[PDB]
Amino acid sequence: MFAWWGRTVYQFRYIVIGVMVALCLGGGVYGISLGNHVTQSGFYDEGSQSVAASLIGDEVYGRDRTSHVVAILTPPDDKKVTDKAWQKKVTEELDQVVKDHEDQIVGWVGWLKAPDTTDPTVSAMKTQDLRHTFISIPLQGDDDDEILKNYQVVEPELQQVNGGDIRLAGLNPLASELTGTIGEDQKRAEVAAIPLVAVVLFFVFGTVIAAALPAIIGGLAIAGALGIMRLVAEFTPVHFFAQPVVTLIGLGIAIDYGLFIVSRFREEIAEGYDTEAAVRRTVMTSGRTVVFSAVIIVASSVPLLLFPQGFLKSITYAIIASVMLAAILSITVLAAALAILGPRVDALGVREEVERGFWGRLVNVVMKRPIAFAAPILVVMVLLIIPLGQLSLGGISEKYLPPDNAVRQSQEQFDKLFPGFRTEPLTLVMKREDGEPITDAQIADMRAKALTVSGFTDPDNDPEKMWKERPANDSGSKDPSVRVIQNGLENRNDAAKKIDELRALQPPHGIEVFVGGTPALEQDSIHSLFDKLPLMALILIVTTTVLMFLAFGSVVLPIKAALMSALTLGSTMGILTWMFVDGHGSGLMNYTPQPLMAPMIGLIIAVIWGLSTDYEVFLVSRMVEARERGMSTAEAIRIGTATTGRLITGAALILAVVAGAFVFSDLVMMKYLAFGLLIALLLDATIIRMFLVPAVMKLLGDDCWWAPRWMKRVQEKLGLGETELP
Repeated sequence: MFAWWGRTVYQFRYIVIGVMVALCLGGGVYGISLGNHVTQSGFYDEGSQSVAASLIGDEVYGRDRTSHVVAILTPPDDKKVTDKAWQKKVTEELDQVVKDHEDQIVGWVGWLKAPDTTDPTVSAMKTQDLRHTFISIPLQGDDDDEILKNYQVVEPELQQVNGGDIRLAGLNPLASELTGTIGEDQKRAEVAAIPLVAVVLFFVFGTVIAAALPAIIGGLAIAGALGIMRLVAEFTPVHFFAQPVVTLIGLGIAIDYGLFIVSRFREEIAEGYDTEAAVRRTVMTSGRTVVFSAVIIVASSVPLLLFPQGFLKSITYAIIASVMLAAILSITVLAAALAILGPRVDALGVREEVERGFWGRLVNVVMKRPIAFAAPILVVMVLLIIPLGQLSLGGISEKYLPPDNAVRQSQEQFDKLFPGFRTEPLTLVMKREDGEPITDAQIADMRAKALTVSGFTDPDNDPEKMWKERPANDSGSKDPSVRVIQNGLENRNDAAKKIDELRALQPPHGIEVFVGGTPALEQDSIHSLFDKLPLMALILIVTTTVLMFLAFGSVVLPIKAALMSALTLGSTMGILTWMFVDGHGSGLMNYTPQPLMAPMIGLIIAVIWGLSTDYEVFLVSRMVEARERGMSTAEAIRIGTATTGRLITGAALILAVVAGAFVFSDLVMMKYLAFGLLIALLLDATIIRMFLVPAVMKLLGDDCWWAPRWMKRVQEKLGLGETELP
């Protein structure tokens, strides 16, 4: 197989170098148009019942724009707010803002337009102290992103009201700073880590071209990845955290892939055959190695397709495109580029034997007492997977930002004087058939059915006042064919129980019950994730194990690899749990202990499983190819793992630098992911490969291979069994 590829690839070097760059610069420049298009809202499971209830309710009554952006006004000099002067000034400023930006807002409404009101809806919104009062601004928008952009437009003067000492609250400021933190963090990463990423791999090489090549190809790969998944975005909206994660994954993985091939080609040109033969056997081995690692990681990541959450789909598409394009980038153009480079690789300039001796003696002292080198780490790793039991999960909120932040502080201050204007109630949608008003008793009978259960919010202290109709906006389409009511579950820890009891309620004659609302919206997501988790885990195990069995003929290695990766996964996620849901360190790292998001764990399990498995197979490719040189396993272990230690450690440190750069973020979730990758890589690099692979490898003796031939022949006739060089 791959001999044909080498024999045809040294033929075309200049042509390939031209065409690949000429066709990928299109995506490189096309990524800006991706930078234009952004979506933010999709986090909930699209196919559940709460989303359908919300959709039909939004159809019947429209959307309520009272909670988009909220400003807290405080008067200078501590003056009675009921005066005329300061109120006149603020109304002047606000109606000037209203007229100046017509399309963004509808206007302003609240207490401050009511001099002497009677109804305790806006007079009671004024604090008894009369030193803070909030007045809301509804925003005209077609959908979510249009509203967010309109609020971004109206930022300057709407924040520059009076002296500028009024604070802004609501969902829109939170979303705006959430999406601004992503850009700030991306700028910080691309300014800080990239120099370190380049110089670390430069020092281990002391070379110009050999150090520049991994970055040169990683940038092209990520540019193509954004181009491809933007082309996808025409058929499916892509979320905005797809911007930093594509960097976070692709940079490291593409640099790793290029680094392996560069190292092999250089170590083979320097010692063995000439340029062409060395590069063709270099592709012979490393091209299939990196291709197998890429197919393993895509097979491990595609199980995320099960979850219907949109941003998960976007992340999966971006990462699979990134890695499968980096694979073909590394195998195709790199071989020809190095072949035409020839002696120019290390000629640019600015230990070998001592380093190989240190590695060999470390391996031998592992062989001194391999079981004593594995039992303590085996015990401590389960000791580290213990703390996952106190795990708790929840949705996104305003506490996902550092407490020192201005918008978070303002939102927290909003509830200091306004107790119950920020409510998240549970909704009961109706299901009417005829389309004209059938009966007026249905609201009463559903009220009684809800009354069959106790433990709910009865602030009015009236048996009937509970469960009132939703405030219907005039712009909505009032179809008398579906009815919505609302009220709030008090303690959101009993939200699951209340939702279960309410969904179990009687659906009346011709009436079908629905349960919407933000608690149900954020609970159906976690329920769907926990229901689709088992098949996700089953495929993540089986597909990866079988696929990595096809790389090399042995069948024992997949078995050991499966539980070597799964236990590392458990250990790193347990360390993350003990660190975050308990906030151990927050005090110093400026975040808050809070439950993690539902989809983040589902993403992280798959991604770290893929990373651990691919790093392990990168290490063990030499381990398995060394034996069929006519040697036994005792020499093969050292032969495989001696020269590999120089390069994988540098690559691991590169990904560690990228993750550490992402650690300095503001959002808690990117901190979660970055620490997860740091801990998983640090474990699998420092301790796992260094005292666990040989520890079980020698203990398994020469039995390590024991490959049945009835499947070994199938392994052979795929053409990819060429693990021996002539």
